[PDB]
Amino acid sequence: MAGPLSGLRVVELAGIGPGPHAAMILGDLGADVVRIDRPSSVDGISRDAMLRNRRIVTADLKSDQGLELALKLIAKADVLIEGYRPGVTERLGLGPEECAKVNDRLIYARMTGWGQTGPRSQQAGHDINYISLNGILHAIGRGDERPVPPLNLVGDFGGGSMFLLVGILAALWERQSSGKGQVVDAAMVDGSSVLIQMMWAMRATGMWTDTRGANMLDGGAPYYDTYECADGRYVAVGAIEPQFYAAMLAGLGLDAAELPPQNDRARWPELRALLTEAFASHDRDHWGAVFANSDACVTPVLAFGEVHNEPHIIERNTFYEANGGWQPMPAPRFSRTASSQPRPPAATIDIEAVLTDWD
Amino acid sequence: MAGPLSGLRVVELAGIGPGPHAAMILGDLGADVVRIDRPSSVDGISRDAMLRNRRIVTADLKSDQGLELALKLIAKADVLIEGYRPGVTERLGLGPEECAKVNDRLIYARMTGWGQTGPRSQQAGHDINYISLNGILHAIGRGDERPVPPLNLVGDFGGGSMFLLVGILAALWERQSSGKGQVVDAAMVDGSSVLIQMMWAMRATGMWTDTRGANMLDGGAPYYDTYECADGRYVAVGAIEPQFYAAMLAGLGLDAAELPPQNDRARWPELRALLTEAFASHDRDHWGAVFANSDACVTPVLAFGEVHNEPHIIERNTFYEANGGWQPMPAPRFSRTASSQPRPPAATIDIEAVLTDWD
Ligand SMILES: COc1ccc2ccc([C@H](C)C(=O)SCCNC(=O)CCNC(=O)[C@@H](O)C(C)(C)COP(=O)(O)OP(=O)(O)OC[C@H]3O[C@@H](n4cnc5c(N)ncnc54)[C@H](O)[C@@H]3OP(=O)(O)O)cc2c1
Ligand SMILES: COc1ccc2ccc([C@H](C)C(=O)SCCNC(=O)CCNC(=O)[C@@H](O)C(C)(C)COP(=O)(O)OP(=O)(O)OC[C@H]3O[C@@H](n4cnc5c(N)ncnc54)[C@H](O)[C@@H]3OP(=O)(O)O)cc2c1
Repeated sequence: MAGPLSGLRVVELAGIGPGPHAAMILGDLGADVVRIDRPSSVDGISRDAMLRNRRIVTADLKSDQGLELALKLIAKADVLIEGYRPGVTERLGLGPEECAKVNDRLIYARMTGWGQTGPRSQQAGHDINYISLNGILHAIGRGDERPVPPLNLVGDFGGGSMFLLVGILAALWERQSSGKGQVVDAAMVDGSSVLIQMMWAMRATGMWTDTRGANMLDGGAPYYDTYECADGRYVAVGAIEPQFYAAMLAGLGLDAAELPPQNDRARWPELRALLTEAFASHDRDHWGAVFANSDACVTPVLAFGEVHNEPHIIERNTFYEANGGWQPMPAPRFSRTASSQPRPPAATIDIEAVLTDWD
Repeated sequence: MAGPLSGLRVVELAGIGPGPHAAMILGDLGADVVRIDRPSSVDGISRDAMLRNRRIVTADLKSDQGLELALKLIAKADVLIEGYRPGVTERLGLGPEECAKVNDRLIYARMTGWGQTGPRSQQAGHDINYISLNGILHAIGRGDERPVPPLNLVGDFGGGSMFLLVGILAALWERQSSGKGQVVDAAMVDGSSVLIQMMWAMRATGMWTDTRGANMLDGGAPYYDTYECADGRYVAVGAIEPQFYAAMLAGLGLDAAELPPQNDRARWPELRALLTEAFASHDRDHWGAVFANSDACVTPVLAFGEVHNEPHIIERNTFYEANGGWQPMPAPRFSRTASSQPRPPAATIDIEAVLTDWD
């Protein structure tokens, strides 16, 4: 199995969102990932590409046999991932304490939104809920409108699965000294807060307000935002540094002497009006050509369906094809132990067959 | 130093955005993190809380002695982080090959937006540019308006720093059985693509469209969006599962028989108008009360300045007070080798001192 996590053994208690995304990435990087789903799901080969790089098995964990097979896998494995509410694994007899008895090397990885304790710890929720409580959601969107969710990118993945991965891998490093596993408690409300640590830093030194749409990086700055072009398509401008901004202005045909200063916030209305009219005078692909190879920090805003035609995407093999859709190749990349293309979702396997293969 | 990464040694070449954030999280979890900045940008103690859990040293990396001192640190370290354009460290004489001569065990971690090669590899850029190229930015915001940047959470951090971290830590795992370091190439355009793999998965199965504002998770769904309340503040609704959705409707006072089906997308505008009127009839705090302990997936949308007053935040110590104000505590959390509260930004210490300390 290709990639730097070759050798690593993972048991995933089938959940939704962050838990499977984390499991995917471990699989992506060479880990041997075994997913235990309930039989009343298992029903043909999955069409969910998030379930690549996996062996799937069936098992009623509420039964005594189910529980005991599960515990035979966990015994032989390096990592467990579960993303159920707190208390669920306990009551199945797969809690940390029960796992610690069959395998004290286990990294016991717990993926929740709210955490293991506290008033909200039993509330159902999704990404939008977890980022609503910690100030994030309120900061996303235009100022004249209600906040808009940044898909489920910030809570589920960036502040969720990815923190679970760091915890798992950090715990694996620790286990090199101590010879012992441990419990990783990854809550989306916490991960996503560390994810936005920059804003908390800026807020403390007066460089970020709580007003939505009035900061440097939320769309309030005329030089960090999207613009509509003549064809109704969009470009992105990210020209923070004065030298990049100057390069953008020159490409736009605007003399700096006619414009307000870049960071005179009081004249941002005028500046935005000027930039808006300039970008609106030609189509997206015009701007993309004008500014290619430039430090102007102007790029075309591509739709998913166009991404496969962008030279830089094609050339670095950011995507691969699988079953009527492109999918992202593993990230990040490794010089010596490269990851390989992901294996598609496979038909189910017997849990005994797995135990055999794992000795 | 507390945390699972006690005794990891990390040398950071100072840049902006993702490199510093990854360094921070390594520090947070107890790594020994030494950051080399340039003498000209450093006076007092840095007021950027992202520079917590670090020792800062200056060195003109363009001098012969700056370089020599630097290579001495790196020789004694486990990880090097650089976030410059490709070719920059090479010209300094700090490229992977120079480093591999003085320490074939080093994890050489390169944080870029566009990657190490390819047509865009020398272009300046920020978060908004990297997410414009791979379909992400186009998908974020309301349908009748231009895309809105999700701050810099998705490229810099979620698809940036966090992928650098997964790479550093996975390569440390690989090293334990190979005795060798290697190069980690973390490109924001790749990481953020894997970050959004769920949308690529859904798009392949006809469950996501490239139309903005028309999907389950982009704000198009009436049961996954924010709503304005009587007081002008917001709640988030995330009631995807029909049972949670039913619970929400009951607490709104809304008879499911009067309403269109939850997932009849052609009638979503009509459903939205009914939910809008209901949520608008009371203030945010009213709804927070009504739905506490509920699986209705309704939460108050708090601004940064209100987060310190939220019971669930306070009681889990998601934050600590520092500096000017609140900052996120380390994430994720560990049962045995627990992180400690971050150390504030250091005074710049002398690079020989460190070398003494590291032998
Ligand atoms: C509908 O389709 C899709 C598909 C994909 C989707 C992807 C993403 C999203 C959105 C953005 C999300 O936001 S993803 C984040 C959700 N939150 C959490 O993951 C945070 C922490 N967990 C929870 O809070 C969730 O569990 C919950 C909110 C989803 C609650 O769900 P429940 O259905 O109440 O499940 P519980 O976790 O509490 O209990 C699970 C029950 O199943 C039993 N048992 C598990 N495996 C079993 C097995 N193999 N055999 C037998 N039983 C099994 C457990 O024992 C337990 O049963 P009980 O408690 O009744 O004893 C949305 C998406 C939506
Ligand atoms: C202005 O204030 C803030 C503060 C905070 C900010 C936070 C976030 C952001 C936005 C959202 C971002 O998205 S952050 C991600 C940016 N992109 C990348 O990080 C991707 C990869 N790197 C790059 O592309 C960037 O380097 C660049 C786009 C910013 C390029 O800028 P350059 O300034 O040209 O820098 P280079 O990387 O090309 O080269 C740097 C030069 O510095 C020299 N030398 C470094 N350390 C030195 C030392 N100790 N001593 C002496 N010299 C040192 C190098 O040698 C190199 O020199 P040369 O000119 O010879 O090549 C924005 C934020 C903005």
